Amino acid sequence: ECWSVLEGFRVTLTSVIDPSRITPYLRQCKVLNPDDEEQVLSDPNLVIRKRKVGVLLDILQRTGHKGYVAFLESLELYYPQLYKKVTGK
Amino acid sequence: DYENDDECWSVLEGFRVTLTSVIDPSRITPYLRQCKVLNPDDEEQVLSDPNLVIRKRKVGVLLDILQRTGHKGYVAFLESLELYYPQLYKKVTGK
Ligand SMILES: [Zn+2]
Repeated sequence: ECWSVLEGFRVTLTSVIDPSRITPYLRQCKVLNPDDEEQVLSDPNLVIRKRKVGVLLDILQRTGHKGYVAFLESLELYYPQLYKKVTGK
Repeated sequence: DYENDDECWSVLEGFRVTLTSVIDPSRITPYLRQCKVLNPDDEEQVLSDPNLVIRKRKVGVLLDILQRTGHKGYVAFLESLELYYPQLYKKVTGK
């Protein structure tokens, strides 16, 4: 019954909260599993996702060769076909 | 060294549109943070949602997940507002 209470504030909550600000806390409370945090944080809108990856790349570039290597590592783990594409295998 | 500290990144520039189309950044920012090339601020910047319509959807999805955990999710959610959204915490608690 505690959640049915908050329903009246749903639009205010969904309007103010940036979820990535509180999912790390909620995950540590063990009320969000990794499949949960994925659905919340993923970007199915291509326009939005492109922007965010662009910002990520911009941040990594400022770290120089270190960020480049770490970025390639992440692709080999998580986006293997992309990794081969951009590294020419 | 056709990927030295100065030039490695310019090398990827030709693949930028494809990288930005395929990668879901939340799948790799945890890794990159563990590689120590992303600091917590950086990751908040990448993952944040400046578009209201998008942000609303995500919070709604988050609320539905949390509700499925019952009173434990309610208590955790409220604690997270108290810490990170104190004015919203006041609002929903009547204060
Ligand atoms: Zn309850």
